[PDB]
Amino acid sequence: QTSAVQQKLAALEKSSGGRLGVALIDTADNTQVLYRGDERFPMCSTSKVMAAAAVLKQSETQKQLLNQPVEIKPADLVNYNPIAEKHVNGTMTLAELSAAALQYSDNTAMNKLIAQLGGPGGVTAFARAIGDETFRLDRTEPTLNTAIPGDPRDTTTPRAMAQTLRQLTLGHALGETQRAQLVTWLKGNTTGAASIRAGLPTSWTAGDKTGSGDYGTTNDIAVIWPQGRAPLVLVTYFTQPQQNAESRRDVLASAARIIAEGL
Ligand SMILES: *[B]([O])([O])[C]([N]C(=O)[C]C1=[C][C]=[C]S1)C1=[C]C(C([O])=O)=[C][C]=[C]1
Repeated sequence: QTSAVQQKLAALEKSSGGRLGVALIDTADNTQVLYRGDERFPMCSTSKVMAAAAVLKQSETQKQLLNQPVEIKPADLVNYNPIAEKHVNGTMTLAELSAAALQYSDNTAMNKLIAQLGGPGGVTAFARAIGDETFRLDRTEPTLNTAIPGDPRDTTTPRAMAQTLRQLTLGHALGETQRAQLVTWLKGNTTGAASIRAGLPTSWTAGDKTGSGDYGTTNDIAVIWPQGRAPLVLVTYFTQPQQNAESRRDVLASAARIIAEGL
């Protein structure tokens, strides 16, 4: 069946020129709304949530891990690293790297998280350990953003990512202290006001992680506390046919608005 909300999302997608993927979980009733929910999309920086969460999981059995210093060298800098470049020839802790990755989308910080986990496959391993059979991280920053149509590397589906985000932020995939820390980090994101949150009423609060990459790939994943009801988890992925396409955060905002209006 095709719902009114799915038809609206199809209409948005048609006018956008690209390919849109949406997954909502409403924790008021556990119901879901999906649009291309089982199609793969390049994650780009939304994968930084899984890496940060994997390090939080490791910290459950090492109380001092988040205070562990990591050397930042000139050669570690990649294409976008507004926090890490301030610490070259010094150190950042794994907490500082997690915060920088999540709240500023620092790509050097992400690479240090991936290294702590033993490479991209360590992030995938953590996904599998919390019941996500779909997620795959194959590369580091910045090549995980190539976003080539048809390429499975560094992809997931909207359905899988919404489920996982729910388990991480509202469920019990992490210990309570770690879940709270993840939520605190997401709520302090600096990059999200033009994406999902732009389509929500102002009164609502949210935490989110954006992503962007080649093929005009424009993504956001969010945990949302609407006015007067139980939290939502919402994933919005968008990708375009030309490698040099421009970002379309407005499409994510529009998808979020359709979802909000359909509640
Ligand atoms: B993250 O990987 O999406 C990250 N993207 C990039 O580094 C962009 C590209 C690299 C190579 C080809 S494209 C990133 C995300 C954000 C954000 O979420 O706002 C900001 C900066 C970098």
